[PDB]
Amino acid sequence: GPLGSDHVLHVTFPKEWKTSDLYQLFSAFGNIQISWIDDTSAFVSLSQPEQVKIAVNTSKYAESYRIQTYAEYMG
Ligand SMILES: C[n+]1cn([C@@H]2O[C@H](COP(=O)(O)OP(=O)(O)OP(=O)(O)O)[C@@H](O)[C@H]2O)c2nc(N)[nH]c(=O)c21
Repeated sequence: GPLGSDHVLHVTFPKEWKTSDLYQLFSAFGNIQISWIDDTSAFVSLSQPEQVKIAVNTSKYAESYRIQTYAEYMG
């Protein structure tokens, strides 16, 4: 939630495309939801892992090491 960012994007494509094409196109992402606009366009919402935030968060589970952002290091 803080570990993944939610995005909505706009996609234009050929009329011949189906749901599966958009799922394939965005397969690098999580929680993909298509909101069709018309024959050749859709909004797509998705979740993108935030690898830096995840590395920081995961460090809390280890006593031996801690990762923090430069901002947290300051504050
Ligand atoms: C499923 N689908 C929907 N559209 C466009 O979106 C309009 C309404 O889409 P719809 O009534 O077929 O599904 P809806 O979006 O309501 O619900 P969903 O299937 O659960 O997402 C259609 O009139 C088309 O213009 C689509 N357009 C293309 N090109 N390919 C598709 O597979 C497709």
